[PDB]
Amino acid sequence: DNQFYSVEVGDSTFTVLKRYQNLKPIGSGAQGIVCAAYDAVLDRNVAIKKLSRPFQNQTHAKRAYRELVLMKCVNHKNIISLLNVFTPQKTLEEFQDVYLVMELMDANLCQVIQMELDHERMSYLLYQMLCGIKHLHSAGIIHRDLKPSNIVVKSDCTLKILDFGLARTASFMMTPYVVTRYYRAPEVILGMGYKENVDIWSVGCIMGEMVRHKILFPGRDYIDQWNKVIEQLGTPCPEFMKKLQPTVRNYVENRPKYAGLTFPKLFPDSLFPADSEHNKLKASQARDLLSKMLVIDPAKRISVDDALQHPYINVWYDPAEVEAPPPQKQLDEREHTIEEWKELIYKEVMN
Ligand SMILES: O=C(C1CC1)N1CCC[C@@H](Nc2nccc(-n3c(-c4ccc5ccccc5c4)nc4ccc(O)cc43)n2)C1
Repeated sequence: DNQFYSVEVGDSTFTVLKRYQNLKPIGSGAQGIVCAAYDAVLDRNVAIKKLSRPFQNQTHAKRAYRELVLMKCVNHKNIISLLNVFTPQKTLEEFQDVYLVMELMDANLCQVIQMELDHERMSYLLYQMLCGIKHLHSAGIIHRDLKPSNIVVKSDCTLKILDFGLARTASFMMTPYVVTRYYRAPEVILGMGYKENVDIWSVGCIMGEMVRHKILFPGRDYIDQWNKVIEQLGTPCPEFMKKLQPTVRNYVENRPKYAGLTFPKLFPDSLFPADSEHNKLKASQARDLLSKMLVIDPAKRISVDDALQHPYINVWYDPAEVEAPPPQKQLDEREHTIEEWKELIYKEVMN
């Protein structure tokens, strides 16, 4: 008797529970292959991610393992919640692939970013991102790699964050696909040490992109990225420098210097809906929030709690959403061989 069946979806073979029907490709990345399906048991649409041999290297394995643990711990409407996890393989020795199942969402945030969005929708997306991030922070999870390609939305403007970011302590992979680094905070770009509001920078980069319809800080690498940051925002204050490693400090203290543009210049009125007094006011509040999120120095950048209190955002504020109970192992960050990772991942899948 077989609980599973196989179909080719794109280049990949999906071996899934028979409950999951009519599989359609969504995409394939370096760390997962994704499809839409109908779930005949739940009578609803789902998304399924296949992790192929996630134990194949330390980078794949640490991420897969950590994400599986965290998914089972967190509990919040703006963060991925796992409907099901399974492997078609019957023992540890035969163990190859992991399938993760969640509610089917409608769009990636990249797609949403390209749309002309009203202030109601923009502020509501941002509010939800902040709730998701608050929830993670309350469990001691600091993301540090939030980006629109890992955020999904429904037609009713509801939002979910799909991943849990960088390894707290944290190498290499023979990948064809590059990592998107444009939404990373200065403290990540410059290896600085960080607190909760490292994630505010990324939210600011998303918000600014929603307005500008261009990636705020593009670059081939961190060098290019930092240049794009300083010319727009200017060279940080001496106090910021002191918190840099002597080697990065030399490099930063020595770049072609910049005063940086004001936020009205960075995001002109022509970019904002300003056809009604309501929209003119919202344009002003949006730029104020932006000016507080895109602050190079973390000591001067707004916190998650204060962003949630900002008038652009606070119209949505709800204690049940903002102040939900924290997620519930303590040794997460480790180093292992292929064979050790294989068993760690296998036992988590099997419970
Ligand atoms: O074109 C389609 C479908 C009609 C073919 N779309 C448009 C984009 C959103 C799709 N729905 C969806 N929902 C949830 C996650 C997800 N998803 C997932 C995904 C999917 C399933 C997951 C299950 C467990 C843990 C994480 C999971 C992550 N990865 C994605 C990467 C890129 C991406 O655009 C979406 C990703 N994607 C549906």
